[PDB]
Amino acid sequence: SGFRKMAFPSGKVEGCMVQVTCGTTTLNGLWLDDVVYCPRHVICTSEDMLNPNYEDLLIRKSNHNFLVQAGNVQLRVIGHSMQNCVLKLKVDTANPKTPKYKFVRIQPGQTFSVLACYNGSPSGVYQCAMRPNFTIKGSFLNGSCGSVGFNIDYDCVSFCYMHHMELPTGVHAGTDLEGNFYGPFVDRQTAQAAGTDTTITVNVLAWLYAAVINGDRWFLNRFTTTLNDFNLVAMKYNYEPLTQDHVDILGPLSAQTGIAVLDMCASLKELLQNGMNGRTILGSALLEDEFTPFDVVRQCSGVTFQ
Amino acid sequence: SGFRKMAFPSGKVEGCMVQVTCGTTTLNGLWLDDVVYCPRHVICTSEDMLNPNYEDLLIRKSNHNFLVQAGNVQLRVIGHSMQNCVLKLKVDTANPKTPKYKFVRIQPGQTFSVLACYNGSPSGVYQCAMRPNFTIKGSFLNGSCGSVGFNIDYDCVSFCYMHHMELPTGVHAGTDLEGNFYGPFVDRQTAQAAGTDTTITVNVLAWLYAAVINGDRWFLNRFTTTLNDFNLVAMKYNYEPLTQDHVDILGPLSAQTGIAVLDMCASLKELLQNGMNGRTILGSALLEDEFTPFDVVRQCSGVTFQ
Ligand SMILES: */C(=C/C(=O)N1CCN(CC2CCN(c3cc4c(cc3F)C(=O)N([C@@H]3CCC(=O)NC3=O)C4=O)CC2)CC1)[C@H](C[C@H]1CCNC1=O)NC(=O)[C@@H](CC(C)C)NC(=O)OCc1ccccc1
Ligand SMILES: */C(=C/C(=O)N1CCN(CC2CCN(c3cc4c(cc3F)C(=O)N([C@@H]3CCC(=O)NC3=O)C4=O)CC2)CC1)[C@H](C[C@H]1CCNC1=O)NC(=O)[C@@H](CC(C)C)NC(=O)OCc1ccccc1
Repeated sequence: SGFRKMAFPSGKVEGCMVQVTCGTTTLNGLWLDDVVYCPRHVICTSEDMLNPNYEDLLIRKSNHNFLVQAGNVQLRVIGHSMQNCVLKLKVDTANPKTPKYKFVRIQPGQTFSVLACYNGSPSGVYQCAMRPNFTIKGSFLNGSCGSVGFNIDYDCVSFCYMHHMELPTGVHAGTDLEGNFYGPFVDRQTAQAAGTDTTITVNVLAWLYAAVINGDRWFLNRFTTTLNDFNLVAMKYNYEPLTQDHVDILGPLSAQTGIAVLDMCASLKELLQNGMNGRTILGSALLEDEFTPFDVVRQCSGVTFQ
Repeated sequence: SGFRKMAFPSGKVEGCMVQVTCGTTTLNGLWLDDVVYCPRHVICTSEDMLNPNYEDLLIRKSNHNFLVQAGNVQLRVIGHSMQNCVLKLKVDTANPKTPKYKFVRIQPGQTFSVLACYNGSPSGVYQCAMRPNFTIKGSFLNGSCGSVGFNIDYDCVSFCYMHHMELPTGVHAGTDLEGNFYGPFVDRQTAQAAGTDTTITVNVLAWLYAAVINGDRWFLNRFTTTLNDFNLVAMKYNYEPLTQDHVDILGPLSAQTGIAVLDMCASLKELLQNGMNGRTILGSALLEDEFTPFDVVRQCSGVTFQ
């Protein structure tokens, strides 16, 4: 038993990380087949980043202005092009460790693993949710851009995130692997607001179910509620509104624990209105919203990867 | 910026995981050079585990009673022996993906990465501390035994943990890779007590320093204290007593933040005595003790692995 924030094994993605240098900027790139993907802002100087004209900047760059290194081997760059906010560097060699993979654009509230890298060398792995406001709360230092996020379905890596920025609030922003930002952000060093950060209500409910499965139960009260009633309390606390879709997704956990979803809502409502009274749930003193229903089922069925 | 519980990249350890079956029990083994390490209780039936005589049980087992599988390839077992609570299975093939590695026995309060596995297939990676009472709080289901914990120093994997058991309190227990349990536990299905679980005071202080580095500062008060004075307050809250060794270890963070360690102690003391007043620190509503001074420095310097 027990329940922890857990990242996917990172082996398949480690084999795809490289170092991309242009001028004096170095960051990470993702090397799949004969293409290297990295943030287009590799082409910027510190001065450029205040207000870049990427199209004009890229025009000054040739294939040979891009240095790609895998360990100690230099890849030859035979083509380059800008897709939205990502630069695509064509090389003369297919990565012999390319896993089976997809590019996917994930939905708010979904989770994924980040392999944080510096100089194209993996540093560490942690779990992130795409928050409702299209930021993540990660751990990113200078040189970490180009680090990716991903999910694995058995042997298929689904890439969903590439790291580009930190906002003034200290949270993080980035693109899918087609170079389209999550959220209303742009790859420019200017003040940018993410909206109000709402809580992923369905995720909190899954975690409460997880808690019940791991024997955490003080919080289970004797009330039930309605979808509309709970949601009037959700909005007050900046919780995402709950839908029958969400109820159905929680269906397996509800069916396993024997707790109707609307009963768990009633218990969550009282949690929201009365706080935790200095207690903890699965080892936390606040309500956790970065575990999907899938994340908890995974960790109750013992799904493995190959 | 930002600060997260982060596991080491798991690629080098993934290549060492195999499946070990004996009779009808299946669990994980670690395949390094031409040896496979796994918990000796692979040789037990469900009935055996109530009171096993391992020596008598092992006597009935031959080399051929052990099935070792790497993916779909069966390794041939040419020798077996019991070292403490681990079984060592000699095979006719050296693992071609054996990384550089060490066996180390870690100290209480230190941290390490767990690669949770089932059927010799990696499932996920998370970070654990060897608590002062020699348990860990992990996420382990049936079939997860033989999963290992490790640290990486650049290219060297230091193996320090193999998973064996869950205690009645829901926490986890296991051995070093020489098969010696951490703590007073035995590989038998009987009620076993870990003592009082104390908090790793030095770790909490490192995390408070991390918080300061990431801009969390309400908790910084105007008091200082003495080592003996703080420790009189530590013991009351079941905190580990703080020593000049601990002070020195925090020296780099103290020197970077400009906060004397004893000032941080005074702030921690008031945190302990007055609680958090519904506030949070680095996104948590309680005091975190599973980040070592090394874990926070790592995440402030951007150390990478190769
Ligand atoms: C992600 C990636 C990124 O693009 N950068 C760019 C800046 N930086 C690299 C710096 C490092 C210092 N510097 C420099 C570097 C190098 C040399 C000289 C030099 F002056 C140099 O010679 N070399 C190599 C190696 C060293 C050497 O000796 N010889 C060489 O030839 C150098 O490498 C200039 C370049 C790294 C970051 C970040 C992600 C941030 C969030 C997470 N933490 C972050 O910093 N950059 C951005 O996000 C940035 C994108 C722009 C809009 C284009 N925006 C941003 O987030 O800014 C706000 C911010 C920044 C930091 C913290 C908080 C907020
Ligand atoms: C770690 C490892 C471990 O050794 N075990 C042993 C028991 N279990 C395997 C079971 C599973 C059910 N069962 C069985 C298995 C298989 C077949 C038939 C069958 F009846 C079978 O035919 N096969 C294969 C595959 C299936 C098939 O169709 N054909 C085959 O041939 C089978 O595999 C009997 C064997 C898995 C666990 C755990 C770690 C615990 C902590 C973390 N979660 C845990 O469960 N075991 C222990 O820790 C245990 C060690 C003993 C002291 C020796 N002690 C313990 O923790 O017990 C208390 C406890 C247990 C669970 C939860 C909480 C507390």
